[PDB]
Amino acid sequence: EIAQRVLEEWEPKTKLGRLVKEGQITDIHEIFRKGYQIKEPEIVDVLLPEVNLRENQEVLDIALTVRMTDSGRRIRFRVLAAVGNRDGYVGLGIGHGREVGIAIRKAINYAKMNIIEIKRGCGSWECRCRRPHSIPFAVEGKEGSVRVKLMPGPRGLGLVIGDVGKKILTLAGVQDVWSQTLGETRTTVNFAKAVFNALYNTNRVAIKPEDIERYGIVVGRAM
RNA sequence: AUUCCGGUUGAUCCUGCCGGAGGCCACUGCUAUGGGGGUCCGACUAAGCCAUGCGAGUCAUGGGGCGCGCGCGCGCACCGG
Ligand SMILES: [Zn+2]
Repeated sequence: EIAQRVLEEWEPKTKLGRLVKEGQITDIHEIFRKGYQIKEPEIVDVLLPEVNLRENQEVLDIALTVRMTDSGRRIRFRVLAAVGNRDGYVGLGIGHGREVGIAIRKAINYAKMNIIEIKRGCGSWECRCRRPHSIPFAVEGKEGSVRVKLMPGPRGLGLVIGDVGKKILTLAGVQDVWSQTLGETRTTVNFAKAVFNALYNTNRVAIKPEDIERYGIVVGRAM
């Protein structure tokens, strides 16, 4: 379809982009757990073509900030945006501009560059299935004054959390969760970053080879 | 649904309080077709005052006796329980 449409008019600037364009890197999971740097959004546009669909591109927050000069007030726009494959890959970005379209575009680019993969499972006392509809164990996240704690829930319990957390977890591929919070949750940037870090910290919990089949743990895409 | 949103600045992050948004009880405005079930209706102020009528009686196989009809049968009150 549009693979030859996105790959033909792109000239790589970095070495990872060249590796991807030649064809030696072929799956999304081969770019993560090395010390690789990602400085091109076309890498992710090639390896995850689904992040380009407009239904996977939630725009979260738009703010208008002012800088004083003796002439007048200089206005700037700040846009916090979210991107994600709905099967375990998420990204969060912030973009500034002298107008709104420039800021939105820069936010989506920086969201594509900040892509992470997460782990999923069941882990609940009340469901005990082995299907990756939630997170497999409770996790913590912090940002500024905001603290977030996520806990696994049973099937059909849909996303008991604020709306920013709702959208981020929906772009993550998670469907059931309980939550607790502390701090200035009315500041959208800090709440969003704390939930992002909570989702990241699923990779920081040590597990034994017997837990992967008890909780149905899946790393990245499922099936 | 183990949930958040608005408000102190030229703009920002915090603390902290006020408000919204849910449910139950009492008074109340506008409006109102029909059935069923139920442990609903002068409790909050004055456990303030009350006109009238009803809310506790029964036994004639405990006793004597009066009346009405043919010793018997019906009825009334009295003593007694
Ligand atoms: Zn489950």
